[PDB]
Amino acid sequence: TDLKASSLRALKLMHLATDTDEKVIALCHQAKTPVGTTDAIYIYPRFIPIARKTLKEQGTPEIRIWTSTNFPHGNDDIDIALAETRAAIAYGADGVAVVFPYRALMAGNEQVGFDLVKACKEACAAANVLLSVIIETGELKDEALIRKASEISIKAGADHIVTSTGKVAVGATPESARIMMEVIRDMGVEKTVGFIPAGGVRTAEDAQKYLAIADELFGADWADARHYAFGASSLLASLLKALGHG
Repeated sequence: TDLKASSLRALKLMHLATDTDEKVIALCHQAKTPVGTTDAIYIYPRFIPIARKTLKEQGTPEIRIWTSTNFPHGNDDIDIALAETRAAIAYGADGVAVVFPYRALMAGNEQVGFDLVKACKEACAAANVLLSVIIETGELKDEALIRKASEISIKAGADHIVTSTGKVAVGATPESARIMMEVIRDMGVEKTVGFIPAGGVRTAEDAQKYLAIADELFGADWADARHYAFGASSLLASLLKALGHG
């Protein structure tokens, strides 16, 4: 089916998320699936060194390790976000998702959002570490605030843009996803900027819906390079079930 094909694609692009050392170890094992390797795991900074060991010893050092900083609050203190990103880096992260200061933007502060992302991009770039920016669409709400946060994050050097922390009641929607990818399209940056719909993606069918918008806007070669699934091990179990496993 279409649902089988898209569940396999989603799984290969998946950032598997989840709290203890043993829970993270079990995450790593899940990430090595019967149909292949998820793209990444997503975990709190302190768990990075044990996750690295585990992925290497199960024979999958190609699985990437993502984490977040300025998280989930998106405060506007650049000193703190920056120290936190340096820490994540020293722990061994392959990518750092920073939370955009979306509240400062909603209050009228566009400069702070630029300067924060740009400071965290510098640190990351200096260590060959990818930077995502979580804008928190559930909280911004307005189409024009979503465009604006997306656009500021791109100009400041975001490698990917991400809907949601998953720590507010509202995560990704199809319209949210649509808006942020249109920013990527309109600015001309699809070759260097990808996209993650995050928060409340539960089922194989939810994941197919997001994939379809990416295929629609940029085509299936873009989406296989740069459109990441995001969810917990319930989302993964469901993609596996769609493929006839478990």
